[PDB]
Amino acid sequence: PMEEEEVETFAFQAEIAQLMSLIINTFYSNKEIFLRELISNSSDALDKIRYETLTDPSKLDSGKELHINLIPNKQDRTLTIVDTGIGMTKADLINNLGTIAKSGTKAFMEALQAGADISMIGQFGVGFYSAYLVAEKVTVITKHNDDEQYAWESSAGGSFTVRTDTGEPMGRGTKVILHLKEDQTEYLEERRIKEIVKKHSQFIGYPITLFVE
Repeated sequence: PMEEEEVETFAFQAEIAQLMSLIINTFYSNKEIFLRELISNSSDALDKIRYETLTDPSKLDSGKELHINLIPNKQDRTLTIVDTGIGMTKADLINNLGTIAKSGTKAFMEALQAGADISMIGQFGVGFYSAYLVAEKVTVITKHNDDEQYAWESSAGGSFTVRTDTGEPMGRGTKVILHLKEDQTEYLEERRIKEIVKKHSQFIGYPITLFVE
């Protein structure tokens, strides 16, 4: 019958767009750290739902398992990071992922100019953008107990779109889908992924499972 679907296109905050251009158009050596950042974000989100459930157990109606799943897809060339954390509401997505200024962006771009390793990105509260070190496009599927499921997305270039997600329902949590650049396919390999996790994300307070096709 043909369905209609609303979309809204936003502009990244000025310094955030510059950061993205920087990340994307400059060569960096320690790119493997992008995974550490996404996993850290998931651990934070899982902590939030866990603590919230202490006072309100019905918050787990949407799922009780608290875990992280890594899903490499060699056909698609996508690396998906899924967590059953607190998730993001529409407002969270828009405010947290692009629209509101971050206080560490400036100091961080300054540091990279001077030669800092991108691994430093964590400290500055702008770690999510490290995803652009290996990905040309990033999709964020998210579901929060207080809102419907939403899909965030951008190939950078200064804007990102947000829409209600009519795709496969998640229950609760966040799914980061990385559409990897052609020269970054090593991150689809199970040996490589396990190497990075062992090296940088060993002390995660929740189980991580790697699903290999």
